[PDB]
Amino acid sequence: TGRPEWIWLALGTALMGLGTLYFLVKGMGVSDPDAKKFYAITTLVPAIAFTMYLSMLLGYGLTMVPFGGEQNPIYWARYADWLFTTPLLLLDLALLVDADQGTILALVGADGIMIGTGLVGALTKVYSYRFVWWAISTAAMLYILYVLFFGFMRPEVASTFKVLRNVTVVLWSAYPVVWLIGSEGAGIVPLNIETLLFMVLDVSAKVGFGLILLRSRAIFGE
Amino acid sequence: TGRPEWIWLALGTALMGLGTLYFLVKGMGVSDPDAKKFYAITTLVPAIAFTMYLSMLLGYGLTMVPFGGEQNPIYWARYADWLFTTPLLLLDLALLVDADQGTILALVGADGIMIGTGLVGALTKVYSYRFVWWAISTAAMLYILYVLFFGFMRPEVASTFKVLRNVTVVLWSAYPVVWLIGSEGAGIVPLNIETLLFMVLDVSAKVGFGLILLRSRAIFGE
Amino acid sequence: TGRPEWIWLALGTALMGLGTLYFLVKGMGVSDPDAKKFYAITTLVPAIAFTMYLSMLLGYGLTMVPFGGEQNPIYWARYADWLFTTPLLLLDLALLVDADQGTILALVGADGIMIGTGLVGALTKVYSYRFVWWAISTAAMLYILYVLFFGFMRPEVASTFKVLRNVTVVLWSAYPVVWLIGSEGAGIVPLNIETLLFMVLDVSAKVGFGLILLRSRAIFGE
Ligand SMILES: *C/C=C(C)/C=C/C=C(C)/C=C/C1=C(C)CCCC1(C)C
Ligand SMILES: *C/C=C(C)/C=C/C=C(C)/C=C/C1=C(C)CCCC1(C)C
Ligand SMILES: *C/C=C(C)/C=C/C=C(C)/C=C/C1=C(C)CCCC1(C)C
Repeated sequence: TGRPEWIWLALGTALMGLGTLYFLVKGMGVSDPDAKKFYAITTLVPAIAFTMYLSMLLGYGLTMVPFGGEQNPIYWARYADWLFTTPLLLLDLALLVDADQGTILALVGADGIMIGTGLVGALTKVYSYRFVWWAISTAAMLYILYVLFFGFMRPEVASTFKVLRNVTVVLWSAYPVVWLIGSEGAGIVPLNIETLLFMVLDVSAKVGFGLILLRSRAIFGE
Repeated sequence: TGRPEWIWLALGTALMGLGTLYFLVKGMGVSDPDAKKFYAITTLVPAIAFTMYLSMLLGYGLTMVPFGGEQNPIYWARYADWLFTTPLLLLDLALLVDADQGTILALVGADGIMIGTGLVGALTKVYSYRFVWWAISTAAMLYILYVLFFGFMRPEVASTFKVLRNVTVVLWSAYPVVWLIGSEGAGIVPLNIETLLFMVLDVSAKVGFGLILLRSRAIFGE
Repeated sequence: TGRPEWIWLALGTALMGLGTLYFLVKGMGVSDPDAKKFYAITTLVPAIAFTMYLSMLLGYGLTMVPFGGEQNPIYWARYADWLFTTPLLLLDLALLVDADQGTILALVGADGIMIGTGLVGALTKVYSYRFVWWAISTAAMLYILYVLFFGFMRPEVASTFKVLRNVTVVLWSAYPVVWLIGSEGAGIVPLNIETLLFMVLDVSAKVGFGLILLRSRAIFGE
């Protein structure tokens, strides 16, 4: 298409699509209730991402926001993706270690604030206030990362959790950086590079993460 | 009002309203926890539909979307209705057969994708892409219908489930057809007829379904 | 700022922010699963309110709606706040008395209708219909208040529930009054006074409520 980031949106679409199909196939014939939870969560995540990547590719998930005296292209569909996929990823982690309901609520609530404030930040027309929202969102992320380390271990699941939590902490922490330097923030990195960066992170955090989880038998019970 | 479909919106409003009141009355004095689940779900469904039918009647739930070089009237409030009511109907089915959490998640997740992509399709300005979204939404529906047959039987509930699943499969499958031929899609059937069609389906799938469920003592325990 | 209600938005922001921090601090070192539920719910409520108060302060959460032949300032962010915070407050009450799932569903569903129809009412351009939505929303509120009295007692929790339910019934019942007389409704009270009123109610219903709950050991188990 006419926007140079189209190739990364097309690639993200294809990779989320393939990942979804792969997880769909791998989860066929799974009878264990706990495994069924993990396959459902883990397959949904790339399915959702697939749809939102497609919406970006086709132009539906893009809006123009005026700030700094110009029209800035903002892919709002990312936030629609993240709104559902990030709590689902936390839920995968949380179920893995049999987190109590209270901790799950805290995680999901904090995550909604993170994404919600991120979206407000992304759509805010007063440039300086965009970063206020960024800071609030980042505080919520830090709370999530804090809980992931200090807020939950059954030896069925201990080592897989530890790996998935580390992947999670590393990949998630990059998102606020990318937003801060990209088109939503300071605008030091052009939109095509920012889209490439989010695409690598997204596929890694969704399909990558899923592969690690759905390859470990921490999800199965004999 | 000035739009010929108003009569079907008025009738849908009245029928959802009456259905809600009826279920509200029938659920008074119900003490059994499991029955309370089914009455709550089943009463909420038409209550929600009532509100969205009203919004359509009054014009709030209607927007104009440009595609094919014209302004097309699109009732977006349908998707707001379906977003909550369709997962609730799946939940009624799922609770009936004591589905595990993983299957519930899969159903609700697939359903959100179905409705979500349907809405994107309904609001997409590039005509040809409207049908891409339709296809994705239909794939999600097919997955739901697949799970309803192959993805879950306690003899308390077996025969009522089978009836409700068949009603569900027949009525739900018509929605993508109606959308495809109506004002959101190919535009072969005028909006008034499409509204009539959705109204018959909606009342059948919500009030009709509810009557069957809430008349069978598959929901009660002595 | 240029809008006279800014002081009440600034004060609400500060008070929700401080309340969140206070509950965050009080919940540190809490190990009991049930207490963890109540701290998570109760801390999230003001955190969410904080974000939406901020959005109003900064102007993001304000839109202009034409009705009565003029442009009316409508703070839509209130509904975004209430959408999440009101069900969470009901959930606190419901968990306290070990409500069954069916009653929880009914409460949360009714609450969504209340807020949803409130928002439709707030954004409706035909003046007279604004009050139709108000009435539907108020009916949903009345149903909630009905369930809070007749729809659920374990002596661990009985007396704290009774206090929190009374605070809830008194404060919540004022919201429809304020909306009816304020800028969203009949317009007899200017927006600055209405904002002041909602701010007093909000802080009382969120931070006030939370203090009562999180000070009673009805949430702890030895
Ligand atoms: C698959 C997608 C994932 C795991 C996305 C994660 C996204 C984040 C952790 C985003 C975080 C943000 C902030 C902490 C600051 C504001 C900007 C956001 C929303 C990008
Ligand atoms: C009470 C309302 C019900 C049960 C509505 C069900 C709606 C559907 C099954 C809609 C399905 C659609 C597709 C599968 C294709 C795209 C268009 C939709 C959203 C109408
Ligand atoms: C912390 C915020 C709380 C507890 C807010 C509660 C809000 C209500 C009970 C609002 C009720 C409304 C009606 C019943 C009528 C229509 C207008 C509303 C949404 C203000």
